[PDB]
Amino acid sequence: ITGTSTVGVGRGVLGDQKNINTTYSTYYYLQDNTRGNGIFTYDAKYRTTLPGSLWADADNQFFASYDAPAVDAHYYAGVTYDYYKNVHNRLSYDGNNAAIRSSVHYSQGYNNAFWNGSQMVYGDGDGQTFIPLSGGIDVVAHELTHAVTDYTAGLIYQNESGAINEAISDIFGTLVEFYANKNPDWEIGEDVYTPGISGDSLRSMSDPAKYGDPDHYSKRYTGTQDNGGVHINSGIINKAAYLISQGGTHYGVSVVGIGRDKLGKIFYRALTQYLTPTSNFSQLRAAAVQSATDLYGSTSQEVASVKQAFDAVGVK
Ligand SMILES: CC(C)C[C@H](NP(=O)(O)CNC(=O)OCc1ccccc1)C(=O)NCCC(C)(C)C
Ligand SMILES: [Ca+2]
Ligand SMILES: [Ca+2]
Ligand SMILES: [Ca+2]
Ligand SMILES: [Ca+2]
Ligand SMILES: [Zn+2]
Repeated sequence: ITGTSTVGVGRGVLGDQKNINTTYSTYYYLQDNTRGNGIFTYDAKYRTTLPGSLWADADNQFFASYDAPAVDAHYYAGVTYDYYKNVHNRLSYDGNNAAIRSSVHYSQGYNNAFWNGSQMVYGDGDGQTFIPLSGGIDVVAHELTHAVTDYTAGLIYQNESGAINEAISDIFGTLVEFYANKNPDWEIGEDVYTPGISGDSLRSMSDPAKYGDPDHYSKRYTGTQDNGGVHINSGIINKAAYLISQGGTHYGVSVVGIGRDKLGKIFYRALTQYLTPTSNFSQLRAAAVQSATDLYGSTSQEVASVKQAFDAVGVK
């Protein structure tokens, strides 16, 4: 909407206060004009018709319980935008400052979040498996990264290409979490998963097997559930990425860590220059090796570490 840029204040899902960029025209809207062609957050009002209505507030204060998922969807979309722009010189998900749209309060008891081809969508959870999912910065960045993938490599959402698609979202979700630097870790969704159970998460990149996901190609799922295991087999690539960054010895194969920033550069280049809609795990290895070669040179530690990491997870 047309209006003047304003700064509201509110409380997110976890009870933390933050400032949000809003727009004033009669109401204060969750419309941040400071980033690209805007970040827009909508109320789906417990229904499934999207996007719903652009979030309107009378006083620019967002401290109501109902406001919390909107505050976080809006704020964390801003952090994710900043990560892609500042770290990768990418302007929004399409590279041309496309407006970023999110809806919260989607459906009832909805234990998921997704990119629907056009926008991000967040359930509130059922209070048992999840609380409102926009409360996780890794979750928000995971969702926006699906948009980045769709505009770039275009990895088809099934089988190996789909598991790479998933891993890319977990990798960048985690790198954005580190970028914001509040309780960062290599776990996925810990801030919004199972409020009655401490210390767990939906997935682990450092040890995927702790939640039953494979950490080696020989343990891959080959059935048809979950689009051929896209949220399961992502563990194999998540583990490789973790090893590239942090190092370790895994099934007897030692990997020299090169750090998060270099991991991000290598995978961003692979995603945007080398991967295609049908890339499989072997092709991802080749893309990562080539990307590291471009960035650091064929004889570099970085290239050697990429090879070690894929070796460790059984991907040739
Ligand atoms: C980071 C987490 C919190 C959310 C993450 N959501 P996602 O974006 O991967 C779910 N997306 C999804 O299933 O896509 C399917 C889809 C395709 C095309 C259009 C619309 C939807 C996830 O791992 N969902 C799976 C959760 C489950 C089912 C394992 C509990
Ligand atoms: Ca208010
Ligand atoms: Ca964390
Ligand atoms: Ca995390
Ligand atoms: Ca928990
Ligand atoms: Zn996903």
